[PDB]
Amino acid sequence: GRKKIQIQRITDERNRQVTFTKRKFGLMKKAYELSVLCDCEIALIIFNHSNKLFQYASTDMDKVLLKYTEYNEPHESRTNADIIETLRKKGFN
Amino acid sequence: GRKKIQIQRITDERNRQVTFTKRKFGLMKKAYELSVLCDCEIALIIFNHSNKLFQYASTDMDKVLLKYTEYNEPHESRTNADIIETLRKK
DNA sequence: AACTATTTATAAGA
DNA sequence: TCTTATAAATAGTT
Repeated sequence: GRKKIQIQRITDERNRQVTFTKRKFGLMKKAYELSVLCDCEIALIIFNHSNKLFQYASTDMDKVLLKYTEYNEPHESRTNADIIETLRKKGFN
Repeated sequence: GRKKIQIQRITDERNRQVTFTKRKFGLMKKAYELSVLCDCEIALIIFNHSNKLFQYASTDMDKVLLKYTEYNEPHESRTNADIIETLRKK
């Protein structure tokens, strides 16, 4: 963008809202591209800072959530901590 | 990337898994960033081509899913077809 | 398992 | 909303 920003909470409410709208779309777009390219079924659930709900599902949210409940095998599970750990360990590329 | 690619299913089993691994991480990194910048809680559930599960949540998947089931109000709900439509305008 | 040039995303502007 | 300069992700090659 016009300037480099640090990843930390945006304190200006107006800025936070504009950024949320733009970046939410960008995330759904990336989910869309991954689902099509790699034949993935994806659900994304977002609650904003006011706990308003925003959702996306490649095809069918109920289908994915149900598959999730039925899953009975160990699987990759990531949190923000894990992402940050990947970034600490990973090269600059 | 070195070249623009069409958004269509990759049939190269190998290219598919390579692309899957990198873009999965890219999506989760963008989720992380949105969660911090805008003070949001985010969950991602992915079943790959083999129906294997991969999940992310900013803090706690259990919490997000519980709150989702409780949610009563109308809210935005998008699918692939909606995104494709938005992209027609560009 | 890495690098790099390019496409794509987006921060600040309009 | 958009546009547009600039940052970030990633396709292809290694």
